[PDB]
Amino acid sequence: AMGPQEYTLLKLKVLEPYPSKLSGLKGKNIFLVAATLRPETMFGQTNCWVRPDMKYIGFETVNGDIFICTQKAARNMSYQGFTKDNGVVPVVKELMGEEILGASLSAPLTSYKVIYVLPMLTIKEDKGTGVVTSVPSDSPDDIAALRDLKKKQALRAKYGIRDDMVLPFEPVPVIEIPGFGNLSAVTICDELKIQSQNDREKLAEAKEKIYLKGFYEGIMLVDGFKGQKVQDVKKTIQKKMIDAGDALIYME
Amino acid sequence: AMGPQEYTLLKLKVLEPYPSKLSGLKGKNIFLVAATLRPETMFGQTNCWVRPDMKYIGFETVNGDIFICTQKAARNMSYQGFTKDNGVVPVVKELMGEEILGASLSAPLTSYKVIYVLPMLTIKEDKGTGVVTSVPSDSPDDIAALRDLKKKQALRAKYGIRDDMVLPFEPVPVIEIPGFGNLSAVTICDELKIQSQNDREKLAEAKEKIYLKGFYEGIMLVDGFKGQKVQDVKKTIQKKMIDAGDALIYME
Repeated sequence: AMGPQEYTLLKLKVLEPYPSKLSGLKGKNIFLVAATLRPETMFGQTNCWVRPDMKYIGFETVNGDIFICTQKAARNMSYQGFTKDNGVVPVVKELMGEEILGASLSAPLTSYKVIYVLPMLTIKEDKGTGVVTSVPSDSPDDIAALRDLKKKQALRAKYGIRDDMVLPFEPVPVIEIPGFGNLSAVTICDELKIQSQNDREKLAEAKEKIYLKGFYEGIMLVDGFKGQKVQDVKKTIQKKMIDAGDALIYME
Repeated sequence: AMGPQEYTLLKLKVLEPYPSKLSGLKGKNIFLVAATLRPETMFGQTNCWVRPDMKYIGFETVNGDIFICTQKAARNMSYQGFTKDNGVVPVVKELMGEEILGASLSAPLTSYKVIYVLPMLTIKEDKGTGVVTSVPSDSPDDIAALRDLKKKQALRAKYGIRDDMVLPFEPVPVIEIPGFGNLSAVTICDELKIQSQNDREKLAEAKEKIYLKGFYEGIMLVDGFKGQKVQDVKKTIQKKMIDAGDALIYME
């Protein structure tokens, strides 16, 4: 089987007003950084995910921009040209999930010109950058989570998150997949009747259906390429974000 | 994170003399079928892996060729165009690991014009096709395994396997990676002092080092492209095998 795998690493730009732990980095370009295998779906981003317990790090890259992700992810990045010297992570700030919750972000492609950082209680430091992408139109973990917050008020107030940052945000139709249509993620977790993020094995069965069918049988709804096979299009969307300086190839 | 991932599925052609469970399929084109993320290394194949307990299946594909892999893998394949009708796996033969152990194979690229199927005691039906690739020059699980047969002469005689099929098969240098050279897989499991296949967490730490370094810092030794970055070359080796009808894109 071997490794590593090719992922697309999006650059989500932390927008002024910065949160208070990043005050010392004002003036510098900061990006939260998240990986995905499905960049075609990235037109319908609603938010970010970050885990309150989990330790994050800000570190400076080859070109002075500074990324935020786990220190484990950074290390991996240092060994593939991301940093000025190989295997050298210049850490600029230690962090926590809480400490960047609610930060404003301009994420690429998405029609929402500004999206916010939201909490997710179970992110694993095993795979990934620790910052997770959110397209709930097509990813069943993401509606589960989004709904979950939209349901419970006290559970947002714990972390100090505004109605501004969650309620007005609707899944954006990106891909028409034959069986389930537009909000295909949404419409199966209804069929499967999922309540929480913590219905892990019901979610598993969701992902089973819609991930491959979406890729192989999906059809694109967004301007610039309507009626295009997800399959045929994905690579050319990846290259837009890279050529536009919005994403990088990340190997893991 | 999302899914599915892009793998390269090699087609390993079962060569006459067929094993006895496949006698009824004589005349037809049969391929054992295995996935990988590192097709550049596939020039240095020594064998196959199959698991005696595990149930396999032969099933017929769109073009009448018949693949051998797990019924679980086949299902996944049927939903991405591999079979004449979507989600319909015409099973031609049920099978077992034992029942194809020792079969002769002509696998693509590799300099060994004929390689054989060998046993591996712990393959998981979780990921993959159940039939696993073997390049022990650059994959640390493969020398661990392969070595374990060579030394245990009696315990390879468990599933009736001729010296012919093992002792003459040497890891073929494919990639020069700076720290460890040619047989870079080999030379770290020496450093880490691994004895069996069942040193799983020592192997883990092996894989840690050489997989990414090999990809990002590797350099190609094979004819047609010596002195070429693994990185830059991989995709163009994938397309050879596909264009030459020897491998397919497999999503999982």
